[PDB]
Amino acid sequence: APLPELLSNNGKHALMVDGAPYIILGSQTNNSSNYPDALKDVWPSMEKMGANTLSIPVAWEQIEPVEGQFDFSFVDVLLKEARQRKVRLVLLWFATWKNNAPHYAPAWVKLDNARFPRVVKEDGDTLNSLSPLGQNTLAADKKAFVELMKYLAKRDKDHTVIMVQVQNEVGTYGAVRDYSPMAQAVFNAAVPDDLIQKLQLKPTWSQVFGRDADEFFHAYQIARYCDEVTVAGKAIKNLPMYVNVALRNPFNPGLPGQYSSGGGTDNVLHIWKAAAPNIDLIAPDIYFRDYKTVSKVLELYTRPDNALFVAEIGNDQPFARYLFPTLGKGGIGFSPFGMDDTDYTNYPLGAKVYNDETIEQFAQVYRLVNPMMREWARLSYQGQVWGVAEPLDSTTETQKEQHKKDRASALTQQLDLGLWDAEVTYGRPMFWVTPPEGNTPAAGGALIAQLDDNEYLVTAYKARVEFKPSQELAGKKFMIERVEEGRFEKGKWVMERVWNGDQTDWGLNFTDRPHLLRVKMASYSVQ
Ligand code: NA
Ligand code: NA
Ligand code: NA
Ligand code: NA
Repeated sequence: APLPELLSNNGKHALMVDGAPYIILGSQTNNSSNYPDALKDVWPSMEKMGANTLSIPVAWEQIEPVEGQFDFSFVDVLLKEARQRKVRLVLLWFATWKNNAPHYAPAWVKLDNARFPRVVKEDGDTLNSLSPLGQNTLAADKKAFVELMKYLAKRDKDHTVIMVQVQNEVGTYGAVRDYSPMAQAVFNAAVPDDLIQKLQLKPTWSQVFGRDADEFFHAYQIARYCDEVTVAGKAIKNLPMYVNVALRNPFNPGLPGQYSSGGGTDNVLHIWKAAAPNIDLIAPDIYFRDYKTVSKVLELYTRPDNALFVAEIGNDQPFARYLFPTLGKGGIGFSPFGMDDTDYTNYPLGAKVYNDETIEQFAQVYRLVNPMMREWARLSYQGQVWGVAEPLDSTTETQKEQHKKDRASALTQQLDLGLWDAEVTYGRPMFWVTPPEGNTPAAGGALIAQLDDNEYLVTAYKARVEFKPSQELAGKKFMIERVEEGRFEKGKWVMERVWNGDQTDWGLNFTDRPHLLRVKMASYSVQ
């Protein structure tokens, strides 16, 4: 079986699994589900959700509980149970950093500050955050990560595990960097030539970066640390490896230290890409509920040099519709956090209550992509795709003729598909033209892939999709030529029925149920 690999070409990206583009329709467990006895509280949710990939931690403390004494009993059970359910895995290496801290490091690491030193603040006080300049800390992490990859090289020949996250939400809360003596000698020294050359900057940290020197130095040493662990593992088994970011608010971030300083935040991606060339991608962990902020994050993390992977998102209802713009940007995956029944909710980040209705909000949007996952993945890499979500958030208690026209206008989205445009509208009947009022709660979205100049693959959810010509036609009229509902079977299109009459007179109207359409448009002469 070919190794999984992240391909980047012509500003576009694909996660190759078993030799073809793949989309992670994921779920991540809660943080304490990384034990054989927890797995029975994970699989039922994964099945109800229709997820094709599970993200789950493997902690340094569990595989190396005493220095040099490795224990992979958890990984064995996990691999076997995942294979029985025919799902893939993303392993999350919880090690030097998990949410800025060494809590998942073994006791012999996290209780031995002199061997494995912490960030020191400017006032001499210590924070519970391991210094990225700790050379012993890097050697020890790297050694254990190598043993994990050696386990997968020997025990996972078919690559049940398709990708590994190196650390979890690196960085530091409460300070901008390490101000220890060890760190201060590096800060006061010259910025490395390799970084000065990659950013095309004149050649110390204070000298070249001014007001940003402290935050860029921490981002740099953390990125170098993560890059060395990653090379060490990839030398054993060259799987896709990525880092997940504790995001700063892209519109009003506040100061580094109030957000996790040093992580792959939107102001330091240029440092991260220069310092960590062996890390495949930098992934946003999204817990902003509001459409404008999430849209800004997807825009910031979708780059020619950065495949979009929504490595975590909140598991509350409003988050499910962000799958559509994720995929529309060419994203490789989407992974709601806390999808297990281990009696924990991360509300107010996620759902207040975890039940079947919490799962069902993601299951309903996964049901649109699962039936075409391989076809969609190839179209997003090789061609043109689009995706949108309902752009107004649910009406707040605070907020509850003119405001109705304003909302109808905001709930109307235009997409340029070449010779044709689509107009996507939310929260209206399946007949006539009464203007959009939005879904309660906000939930709708749409996917479109171009098959040919006049032919699109369309699936949507609680929305109307209407096509029209992109450019003024000259003495010509236009019509839908044919709408077919169907499915892909062994890579071939199988028609179930033709949508026509009422089903195409008022756009293409979608409810909560899955329907995959092929839409062929035509301009025709009336001369
Ligand atoms: Na893609
Ligand atoms: Na056009
Ligand atoms: Na146009
Ligand atoms: Na169908």
